[PDB]
Amino acid sequence: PFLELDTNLPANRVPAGLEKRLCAAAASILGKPADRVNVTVRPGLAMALSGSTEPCAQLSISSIGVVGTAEDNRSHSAHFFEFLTKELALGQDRILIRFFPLESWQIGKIGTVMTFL
Amino acid sequence: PFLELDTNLPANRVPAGLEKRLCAAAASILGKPADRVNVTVRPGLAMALSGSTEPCAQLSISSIGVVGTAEDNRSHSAHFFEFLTKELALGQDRILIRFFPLESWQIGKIGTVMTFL
Amino acid sequence: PFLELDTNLPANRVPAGLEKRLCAAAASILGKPADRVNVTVRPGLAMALSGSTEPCAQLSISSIGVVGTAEDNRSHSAHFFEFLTKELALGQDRILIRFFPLESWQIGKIGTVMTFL
Ligand code: NA
Ligand code: NA
Ligand code: NA
Ligand code: NA
Ligand code: NA
Ligand code: NA
Repeated sequence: PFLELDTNLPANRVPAGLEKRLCAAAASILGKPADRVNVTVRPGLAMALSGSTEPCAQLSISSIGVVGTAEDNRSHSAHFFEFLTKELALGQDRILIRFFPLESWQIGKIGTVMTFL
Repeated sequence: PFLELDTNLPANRVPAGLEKRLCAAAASILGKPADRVNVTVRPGLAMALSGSTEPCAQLSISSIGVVGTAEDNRSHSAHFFEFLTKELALGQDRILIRFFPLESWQIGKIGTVMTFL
Repeated sequence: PFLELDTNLPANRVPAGLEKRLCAAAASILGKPADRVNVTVRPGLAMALSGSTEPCAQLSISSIGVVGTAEDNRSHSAHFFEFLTKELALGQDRILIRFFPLESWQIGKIGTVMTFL
């Protein structure tokens, strides 16, 4: 899975090690191995969420097969909100998530695409 | 709506308050409330646009229902170019926009997805 | 084409001029002019790739017509991995690429969309 987290919290208000802990969290939530989770955190940005510039965060989650239905994205959302509200000390009104299905031909790995791996 | 703005202008050449003013602009252009607009600005990046590294900016706009047609994206583009050229002191050759329709099952909010809200 | 490169290498470990050289590389690989290539590099991020926080990079490539098949994305992947492993001094295990087809109605340019240009 690919997770991208944008936040207006400065880097020194994003707990040390968050990107590693988000791999373990995404593994348990999405049912994929932690060693296939990719996380990118971009702190210190200028952000408004719901029209407001108080601390907030946006997460994007992309994966093959598991982020394409409303019923399973509802479950994934509940778990990622519990992880992020606690780690970032943010209320649930200050986080949004977007889910993006991917296909094997879209993923470049080791100089080829996943269709051939 | 979700707006993401990447620019190679340093933070001190992005006018104070831009992320808030972009919520008001996106509300009027897209016909959605300012308190449902989310803006992320990422300044100080290394960018080439049309092969050139002079100051530039890229905007991505994602929303349900309103960014899926050429005719209405033409109108949205005209208005967002007027806003960004003036705010960022950039010529129209130095900005590009991408539009991305979203569905309700893709948006995680308050620990569920918008399909159930 | 639009290329976005996220990396946990600090800016001073991303060779000067990379964004310009990536325009020339993408032109030859994708068969589009260098003056229609757009590159965004976001260094200094916090990243885990395959569960590990050692130096790494993620590239996203979006274009009309040329990034929609497994067979041609396999070729594009091979060439972009050769360019990035050498430029960033990274092993092939430390880079991933995602490919995203775009349509003309999604691209805002000069205050309109590409459908009308
Ligand atoms: Na993602
Ligand atoms: Na889940
Ligand atoms: Na967007
Ligand atoms: Na409009
Ligand atoms: Na891209
Ligand atoms: Na190629």
